[PDB]
Amino acid sequence: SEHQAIAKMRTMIEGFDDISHGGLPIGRSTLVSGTSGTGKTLFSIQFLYNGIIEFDEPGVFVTFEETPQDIIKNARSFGWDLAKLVDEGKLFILDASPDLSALIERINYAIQKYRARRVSIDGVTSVFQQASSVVRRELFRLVARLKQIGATTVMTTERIEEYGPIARYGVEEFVSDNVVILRNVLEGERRRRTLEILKLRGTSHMKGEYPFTITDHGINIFP
Amino acid sequence: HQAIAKMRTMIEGFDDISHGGLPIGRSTLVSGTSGTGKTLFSIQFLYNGIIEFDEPGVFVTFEETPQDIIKNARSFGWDLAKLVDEGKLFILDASPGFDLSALIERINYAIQKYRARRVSIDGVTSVFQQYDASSVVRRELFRLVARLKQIGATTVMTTERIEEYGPIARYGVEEFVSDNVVILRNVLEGERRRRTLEILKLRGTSHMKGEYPFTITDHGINIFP
Amino acid sequence: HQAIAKMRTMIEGFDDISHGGLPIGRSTLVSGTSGTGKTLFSIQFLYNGIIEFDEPGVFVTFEETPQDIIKNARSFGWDLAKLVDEGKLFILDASPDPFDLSALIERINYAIQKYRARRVSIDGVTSVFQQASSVVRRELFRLVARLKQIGATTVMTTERIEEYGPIARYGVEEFVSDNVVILRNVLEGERRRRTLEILKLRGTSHMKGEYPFTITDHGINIFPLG
Amino acid sequence: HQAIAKMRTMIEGFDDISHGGLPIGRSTLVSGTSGTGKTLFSIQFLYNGIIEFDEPGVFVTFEETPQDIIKNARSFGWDLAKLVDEGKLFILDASPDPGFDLSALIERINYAIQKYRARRVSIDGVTSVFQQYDASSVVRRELFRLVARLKQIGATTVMTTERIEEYGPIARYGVEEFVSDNVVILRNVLEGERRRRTLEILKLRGTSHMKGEYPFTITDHGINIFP
Amino acid sequence: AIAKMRTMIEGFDDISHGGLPIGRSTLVSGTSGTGKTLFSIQFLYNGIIEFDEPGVFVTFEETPQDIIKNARSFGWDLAKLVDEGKLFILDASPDLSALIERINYAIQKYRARRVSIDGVTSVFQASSVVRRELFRLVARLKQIGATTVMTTERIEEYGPIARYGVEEFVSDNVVILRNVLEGERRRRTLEILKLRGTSHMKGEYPFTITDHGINIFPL
Amino acid sequence: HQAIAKMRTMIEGFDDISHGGLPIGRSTLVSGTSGTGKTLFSIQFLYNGIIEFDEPGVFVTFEETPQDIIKNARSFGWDLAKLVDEGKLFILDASPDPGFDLSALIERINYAIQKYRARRVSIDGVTSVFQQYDASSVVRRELFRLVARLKQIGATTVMTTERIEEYGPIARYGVEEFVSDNVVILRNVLEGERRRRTLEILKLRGTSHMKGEYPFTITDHGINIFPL
Ligand SMILES: Nc1ncnc2c1ncn2[C@@H]1O[C@H](COP(=O)(O)OP(=O)(O)OP(O)(O)=S)[C@@H](O)[C@H]1O
Ligand SMILES: Nc1ncnc2c1ncn2[C@@H]1O[C@H](COP(=O)(O)OP(=O)(O)OP(O)(O)=S)[C@@H](O)[C@H]1O
Ligand SMILES: Nc1ncnc2c1ncn2[C@@H]1O[C@H](COP(=O)(O)OP(=O)(O)OP(O)(O)=S)[C@@H](O)[C@H]1O
Ligand SMILES: Nc1ncnc2c1ncn2[C@@H]1O[C@H](COP(=O)(O)OP(=O)(O)OP(O)(O)=S)[C@@H](O)[C@H]1O
Ligand SMILES: Nc1ncnc2c1ncn2[C@@H]1O[C@H](COP(=O)(O)OP(=O)(O)OP(O)(O)=S)[C@@H](O)[C@H]1O
Ligand SMILES: Nc1ncnc2c1ncn2[C@@H]1O[C@H](COP(=O)(O)OP(=O)(O)OP(O)(O)=S)[C@@H](O)[C@H]1O
Ligand SMILES: [Cl-]
Ligand SMILES: [Cl-]
Ligand SMILES: [Cl-]
Ligand SMILES: [Cl-]
Ligand SMILES: [Cl-]
Ligand SMILES: [Cl-]
Ligand SMILES: [Mg+2]
Ligand SMILES: [Mg+2]
Ligand SMILES: [Mg+2]
Ligand SMILES: [Mg+2]
Ligand SMILES: [Mg+2]
Ligand SMILES: [Mg+2]
Repeated sequence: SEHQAIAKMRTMIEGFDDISHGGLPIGRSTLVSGTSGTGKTLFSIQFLYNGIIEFDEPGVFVTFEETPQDIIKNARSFGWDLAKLVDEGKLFILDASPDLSALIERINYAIQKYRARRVSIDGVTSVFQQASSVVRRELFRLVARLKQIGATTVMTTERIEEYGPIARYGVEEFVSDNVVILRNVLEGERRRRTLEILKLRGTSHMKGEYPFTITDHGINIFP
Repeated sequence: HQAIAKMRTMIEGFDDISHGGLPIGRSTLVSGTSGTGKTLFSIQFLYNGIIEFDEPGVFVTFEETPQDIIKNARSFGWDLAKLVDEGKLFILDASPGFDLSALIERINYAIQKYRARRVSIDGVTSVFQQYDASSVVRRELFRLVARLKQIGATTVMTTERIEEYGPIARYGVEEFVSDNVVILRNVLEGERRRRTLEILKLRGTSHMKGEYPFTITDHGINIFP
Repeated sequence: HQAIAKMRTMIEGFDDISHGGLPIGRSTLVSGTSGTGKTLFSIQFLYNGIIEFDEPGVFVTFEETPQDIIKNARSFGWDLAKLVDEGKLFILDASPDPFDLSALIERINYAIQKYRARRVSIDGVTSVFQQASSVVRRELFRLVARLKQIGATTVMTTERIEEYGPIARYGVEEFVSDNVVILRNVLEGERRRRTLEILKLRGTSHMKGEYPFTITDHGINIFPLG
Repeated sequence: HQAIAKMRTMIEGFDDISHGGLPIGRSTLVSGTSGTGKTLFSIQFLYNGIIEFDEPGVFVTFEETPQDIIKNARSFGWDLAKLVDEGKLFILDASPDPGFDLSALIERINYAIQKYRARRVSIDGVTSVFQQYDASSVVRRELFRLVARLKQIGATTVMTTERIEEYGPIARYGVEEFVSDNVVILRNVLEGERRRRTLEILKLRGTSHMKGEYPFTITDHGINIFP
Repeated sequence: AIAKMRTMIEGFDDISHGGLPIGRSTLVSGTSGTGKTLFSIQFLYNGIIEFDEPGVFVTFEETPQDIIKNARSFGWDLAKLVDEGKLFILDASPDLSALIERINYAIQKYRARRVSIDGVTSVFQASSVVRRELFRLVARLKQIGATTVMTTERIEEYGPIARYGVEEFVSDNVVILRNVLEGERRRRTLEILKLRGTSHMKGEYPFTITDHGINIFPL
Repeated sequence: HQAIAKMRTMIEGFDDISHGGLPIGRSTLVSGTSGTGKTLFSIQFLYNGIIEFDEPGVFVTFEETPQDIIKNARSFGWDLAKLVDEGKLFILDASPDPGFDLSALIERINYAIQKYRARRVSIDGVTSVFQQYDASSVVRRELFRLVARLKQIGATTVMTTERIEEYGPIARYGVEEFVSDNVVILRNVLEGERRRRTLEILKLRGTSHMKGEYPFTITDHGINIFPL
């Protein structure tokens, strides 16, 4: 539908652009939260990968724990050659894994250098465990700075319960424009993966949980 | 004199539930989890005052920028920038302990300058979170409510909560120092979401009880029979 | 020399449940979540005492202003300003400008002597308590004992955050009080149901469990169970 | 098979549930939420001792005044003031006038026990003093030494404690039951808007007792327990 | 393959497939009045009466006098055994290593093979400290070659095995005594949660406490 | 190269559930409440490596003494003493003298690895030194460094940790699963008055696996898992 207020870019992730009514809001950050092994990193990568392959939009991936080499190695599970894209200057993996102000400028520099339209930030809450009010302000500053740059950003966060707080510090969903929840629910000894778009400021979207699978082709969502 | 009188919100179904609207000269707490429609409720309250009654409004925002408020309001067919240019709406940027005492006098300037009868305060929780102490939150919120009452503004103020059926708000005190409490819920059941609105209390006047289903549409909040 | 006597509240249904009303000379805790009717109960207690028995009352407010108290009471067709003007009611403002327990108690005593009040309602003492469970326990204990010396029959409101959880905020209030009333506002299947319970009345009898009630244009009405 | 001796409470039903009454020369913890009948159990225990057996009793109170104890007991037609005048009952007042010392309190209790030649003791409100210790470890050791001292005097003691949940911890600090020889739990269970009073003997060291909850009522005659 | 010693507690040796592993520590955890002390006592008493294996009982809160008096209700004369030198009740009711040394001395002096440690949880006021202290105690008893029953407390029937959430991880063997409320009735059950290096029956088995001690029915 | 390759555990049913075994050169976290079979899984991993593929193994123990490990494995008919005597299995006692330095341990581990030419490593009881810290942030960082150091040596590692609830957090500090590449959960669930053991592979980074819980028993031949 054209009659929505916020311009969106397509993830080209199957089923997600339907649920989000067109993709992710351009120039804004989308929180992607979930328990362990829910597919947060995969979503973040597939966002960048599809952007490059489909639209030749350069991407910057910021990682806080997983090494660039593990990211590249793990992506081969889906037939994606990220090293080749890194070689072409179409993908840049920014290694922030051994101050958030200095980091923001590193990202800013990479975005300008590589002319990136899409940004994924994976594992930023590992920097918080280092108070909810402090988390809230720092995230708020990061989101605002990314917006001023004009980046369209996916940022992952962690949660420890399938049905409970959106993320660890109970403030993350409130300073984000957009919130996506990945679940991996255990019921009667079986797991089922779901994705929910909890909110998208300024636009409609499908509500509730929608089933998805992770396969050799990445994330497949069925709305 | 009379029992407290009410101001019509013109939000479909709400004036029915509230038996006339929001109590005049007082603040109404509107609490909910993330993306429940709190900002929308606050905006629609002001927007309807301007369009339907030519009552000017002041919107106070703590985190969301004025430009984003305006842009997001276009989703509901509302041209806030036009209202700002006509001087019928003023958006006060409260983004950066935080001095709520200094803030309220800036709000007063705007109220007097634009002759506002309706005020919406969105995101005061972000300030309360610095406090991170129930006793301080209670005291500061009490003073804020008291100062607003002195001005005579009819006010909607939003707050956050983290559970659909737990505490009214974050610090377990907000509902006790508010005259009026509205709870917006976004309940997940069987993988589907169901939005509801409840008027928990209105001091000194009557209202319908329990939860009432609503949806958010291209025309804003729509509360069902 | 004999069993504790009771003072009638004239609150529709309560004197039945309480088997005569509130125990004379003692304080009754009325606890509830937000908007359960705690202030209304406290006010109706004084209002009925004035109107039915010509017993003067003192209302102590810690947050809500006297003006608001009066304004909100007009919802029930009650003219509190009149009762204040006639010297039958005093609203004692202990609320802060937009804590000394001893100073407050002497003000209450002064007011009780000045207006010859037999009934007292204290609304919002919780707000000063939040400024340690055992500090709260000791302060509350002292307030109760002091009111007892004066001979006041007192309604005292407190807050709770769950319908089926602790009686009040600090887990000690009910153990210090002689009498405990719980107001509930239970949400079940998107519908709210108000109930009143007399949990405890020291040295006397009372009906048990929850009894449904409503708040109407003329105050609290309590009905038979179920 | 040498049995632990017991003394009868004469509280209707209880001596059946306890198989003879309360273990002699030991302390029995009586825990419950608000208005569960803890003080009533404490008083009825002393009152029956005096009336039925001519055994003097000492009631130790920490919050409720002797005058209120006496006043409230008239609800059941008991004249405690008369018993105090006869020296059959002594209400020891430890209530505050508007870190306390145990050793002072116990020597008071000890003196009162010796003076009135009391065989039964009820201690009511000791939780109030364990509440700004407000530390489980501290409460445990202080309560332990209190029990040990009472045992030396040879007093058979009922001591009340508080709990804030019907089916949660035995008492406030999760330690009180572990340092008591005997534990009784009074419950006031709310189910479907109705209340149900129950008494349970959770444990009696070294002796037998009936298990689980038994319904009781409080009437003009005090506590009446049913099977 | 692992040698076990018989508790001779009715039904228990069946549940443990032959008794408690010799030279190992067994945690016996439960809420108040679940039969922890009774289990500890029977373990030593049976070892003495039937196998002439001396025992040491270590008590932290309950006095030796009360332990003796309470055991008498089961017809067990512990005073005779302590006077015969077959049993030693170590009053640890006045520094864990000072305790350890006293235990060791008693074991050596009385040539004890069974040890019951009852109420060690009262020593603690930090889970890491508790874990470290308990591990040292267990390790030392193992080096001595003692077979040990060690009681601990819990506050809920279903939840943490013991108070500090570490006790079950430092013990070789874990036994849980439950006293579960089912519609106003109590039901006693015993469960062996783990026995390192050997098999055992799984889950809960009902028992009663009678004039002859613990009576477990594994059927 | 391509997708991450896997090393066969030869544990009955597990290689089916993991679609080929444990990811080579990486650590797999194995979490469970008390007596769930974590040490057994760790031992059986090394034992099968030695017997089936002649791949030497190193077992790092933080609590159980080496002799207890050997003695406890005898109920499964595994002669671990012989394997130690042959130099095929090295048990590394990492218990502190009856707070901890990871880099010192990695050296001892690395040395043992080179010396015994070990393909497989099991680390059992590292949670005990994590409690010394009692801070999720500290635990998270320390574990992260352990995983990275182990990766640098190229060891395929089983790493046990603890939890106190069958259906609560994966491990103690709520961070362990997030810095691990691979996560296995052993459960021991009450069914009426009976117990039911289950194994779940929660995640394996960069590769596939079966989902949910699968029942297993512990017998005289160790762990036997039942898919289908
Ligand atoms: N080829 C594949 N086929 C099927 N499932 C796969 C495949 N490759 C990976 N997966 C799944 O994808 C998961 C990894 O997803 P991730 O995106 O790394 O999750 P994550 O939320 O980032 O978890 P973390 O970062 O480790 S907490 C694995 O646990 C597998 O379940
Ligand atoms: N045109 C529309 N049609 C339907 N739903 C819409 C439309 N526009 C917005 N929404 C919904 O409105 C939500 C946002 O409403 P808000 O009032 O901003 O909620 P909120 O409680 O203020 O959330 P915060 O401040 O981000 S925590 C979005 O998440 C959408 O679900
Ligand atoms: N005329 C009326 N008819 C029906 N209900 C009314 C009327 N006037 C007020 N009420 C109700 O009474 C409630 C207020 O009762 P209060 O006694 O003020 O409760 P409260 O427990 O003191 O709440 P606090 O102090 O604000 S937390 C309102 O929320 C209404 O639901
Ligand atoms: N004559 C009576 N008939 C029936 N019930 C009575 C009578 N007298 C008192 N009661 C009940 O007994 C209760 C008081 O029992 P108590 O022994 O004081 O309880 P409690 O556990 O000591 O409460 P505390 O100390 O205030 S927390 C009252 O709440 C009544 O429900
Ligand atoms: N002769 C007996 N006949 C029947 N049951 C008995 C007998 N003696 C004791 N009991 C029961 O056994 C319980 C005491 O068992 P213990 O082993 O002392 O419990 P415990 O777990 O050690 O509790 P603690 O140490 O007080 S927390 C009593 O509460 C009775 O229920
Ligand atoms: N021969 C056997 N037959 C059946 N079950 C056995 C046998 N040998 C051991 N077991 C079981 O294996 C369990 C021990 O498994 P472990 O791997 O040691 O568990 P664990 O998770 O390491 O527990 P910890 O470290 O003590 S908390 C015992 O509790 C028994 O239930
Ligand atoms: Cl999947
Ligand atoms: Cl909607
Ligand atoms: Cl009503
Ligand atoms: Cl009753
Ligand atoms: Cl039994
Ligand atoms: Cl098994
Ligand atoms: Mg990831
Ligand atoms: Mg908003
Ligand atoms: Mg009120
Ligand atoms: Mg009492
Ligand atoms: Mg014991
Ligand atoms: Mg192990």
